[PDB]
Amino acid sequence: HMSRVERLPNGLVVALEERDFPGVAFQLLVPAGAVNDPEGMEGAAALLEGWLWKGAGDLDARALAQALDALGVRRSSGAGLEYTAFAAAFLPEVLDEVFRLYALLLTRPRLPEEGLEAVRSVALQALLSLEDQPARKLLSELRRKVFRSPHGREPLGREEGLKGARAEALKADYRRRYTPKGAILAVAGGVSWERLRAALEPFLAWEGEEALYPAPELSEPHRFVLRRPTAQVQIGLAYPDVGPEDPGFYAARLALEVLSGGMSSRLFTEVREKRGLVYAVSAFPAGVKGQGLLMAYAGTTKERAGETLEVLRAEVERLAEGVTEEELSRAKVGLKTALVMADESIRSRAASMARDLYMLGRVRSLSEIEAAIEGTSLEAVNAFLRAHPYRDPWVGLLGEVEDV
Amino acid sequence: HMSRVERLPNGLVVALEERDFPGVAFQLLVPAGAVNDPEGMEGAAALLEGWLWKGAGDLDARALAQALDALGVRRSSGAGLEYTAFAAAFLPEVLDEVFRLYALLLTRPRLPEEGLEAVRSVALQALLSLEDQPARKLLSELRRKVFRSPHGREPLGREEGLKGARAEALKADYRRRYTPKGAILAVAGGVSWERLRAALEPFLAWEGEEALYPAPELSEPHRFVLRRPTAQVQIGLAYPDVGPEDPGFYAARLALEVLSGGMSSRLFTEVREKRGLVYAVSAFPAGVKGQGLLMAYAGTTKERAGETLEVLRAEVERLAEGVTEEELSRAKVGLKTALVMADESIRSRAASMARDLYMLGRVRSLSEIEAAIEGTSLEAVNAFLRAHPYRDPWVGLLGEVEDV
Repeated sequence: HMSRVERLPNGLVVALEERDFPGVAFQLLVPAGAVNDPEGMEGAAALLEGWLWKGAGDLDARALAQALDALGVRRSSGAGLEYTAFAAAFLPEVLDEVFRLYALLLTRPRLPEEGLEAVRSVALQALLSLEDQPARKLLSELRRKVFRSPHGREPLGREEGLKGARAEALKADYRRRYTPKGAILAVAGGVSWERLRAALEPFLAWEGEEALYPAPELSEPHRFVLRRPTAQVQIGLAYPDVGPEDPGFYAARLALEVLSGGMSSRLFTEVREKRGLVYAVSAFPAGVKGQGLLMAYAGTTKERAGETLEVLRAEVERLAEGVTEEELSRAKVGLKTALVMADESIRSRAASMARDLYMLGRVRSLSEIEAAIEGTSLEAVNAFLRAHPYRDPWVGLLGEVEDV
Repeated sequence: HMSRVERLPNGLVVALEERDFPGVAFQLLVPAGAVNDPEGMEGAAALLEGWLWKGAGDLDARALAQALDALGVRRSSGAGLEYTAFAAAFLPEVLDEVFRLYALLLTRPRLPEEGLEAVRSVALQALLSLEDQPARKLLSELRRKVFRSPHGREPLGREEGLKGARAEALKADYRRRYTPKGAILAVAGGVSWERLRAALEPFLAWEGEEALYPAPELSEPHRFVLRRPTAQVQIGLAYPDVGPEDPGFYAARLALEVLSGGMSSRLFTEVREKRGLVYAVSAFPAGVKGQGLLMAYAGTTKERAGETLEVLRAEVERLAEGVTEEELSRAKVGLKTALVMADESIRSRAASMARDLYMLGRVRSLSEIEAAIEGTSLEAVNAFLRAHPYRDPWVGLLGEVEDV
């Protein structure tokens, strides 16, 4: 499997990975997200994404949904921190018409003022549900404390931002941020490059200015508490980490697999198997372009929260002492299996291609990644871990926890 | 793609779907679940599944996790309502050794009394987290109200059952319910039938009695309230429905796709797009072998809960009046696309094969399903919907809601 990438004259980056499969999937990233919402309009990208689906060209909201449903398009979309993602999957016979409708949605949305109040009401319910999801609530507050910059914002918005956003300001925001310069379209499946290029002709009309991204700025590490009457205390840790834009990435990814990648990993072994402190514990990347971040999470009772946090923090920070030959061997075979399984689906491959393009400006081949991981030595991992220890986390707790 | 199915001499049903893919996945269902937990030991199947992973043969808990991690096995397992499922994915070179270790886990678990207290503590945290998940909490209480029989039980157990379960009673329960008679192993991927059969030799030793399943028994429909200080009211509806074991299944599945299967569906259109009442709304099957059930869910504010419940209930019960030619056309293309995409992954195909075997005793081919759906007429769907209207739901609310 090989990938082909091109920048169209308007700046849209399009990538294709052809496969012998009667199906096509894409992932379209538009560079409008919470990170570049207008000041005082936290939630604009969430409102824009919902407002797009209220009609395009001659189709109103219901006719647009029917038109894509009549093509068999299985789809989802949503505004994120750094971009708004649109995912679609369909059979190859409807290729031309699917792409014509998505170009219409992006470049000629109706944006009806009547439909806006339904968009706003839906967005406010989505934001409200975060309050009933203590794990997600804690980690969202955690990233907000970590960043002084807009990279701390919640992708669902803020209540006052969603409530005060006015129609004409939102339209002006749409005309500014829904730009092809910085947008990425990644496609996988049973379509040739020539047939895909002909289908993208309606996208050539899309025009815009380069998308703005503020620089990341960390706060100073500190501990914070959200006092809530939950059944379990939510514990969250955040550490600066390397992300994909680092020559040490494969070493850090192998060390992360040792820390948290399976049943024999450090966190599962110490927090759950031996001590029985939690059902849920994990460590996972949670950063942005320009600032990687390692987040750790555990849920437990308030009686065990102190010991859980101590063990969790000890395991992350002990990683600097290195991993063993056997630990590393297991990490390489596990990641290989995960990579092969995540390559199987065209939907997940389109998503991976798009993130690679966003973060690196190129698509990494599966063969390149597997060989780089297999051929990362123990000494390389140990040396990286000594030079880059995890220290000085932000600490967040949500639950029946004391504070001053 | 063709499937081969055989019952081994001990009663284990094994199915294989060979594919041109350097990967293998399976789904193993063991017929121990909450539905046949011993009286007073609600949670036994949850304890057994966790206790299995505390060692098998000469391997203790940590050595067992390392042994499977050294093979690159990506895996998950959990006790459900009707069975305990074990899922694994790995590359074909480790086939023989993976299956030898899973046969060891099932037939010669160590079940150490020392490890049991960690199993119980973990299971109690899992059950406790349900209290912080209002949507899941509501739907779990809903199914409990629907069934008088054990099909109402919560798969995570009950607090008193988990707390009082004793080691020797649990071992006796393991020897009774972990039986090959009723167990199902479904495999997909790059392994031949001959190589799979040789790998399953360690499973031939497994022996047991036929698994017991009580008959389903419904309660009488009624409304119940769980008063909780949540941000959103959780609304749940439950209706008797046909399940897979019905000649009307394809008609009902097409009607369900019209009701709730996408953006142009009845529920999304009326509850969300037009009225903006919710972010989340859905209808989905939720029944057991011998008793299908249709569940509907919506989350909203207490101010809108009355109108949301009215619209939700009206749309489900209005379905009896039929669907249109266009609605049906869209449903067929959408389901076709979903079926083709759900067939792509060997992991999801192993899971589908196993449920088919559990519910029907045979594996349905993709081609058979697609043709049956494409060739279900409007008149067939209309006639089925008139003969089987959704009426008289159980109604559950969780939130700041009044009750008497």
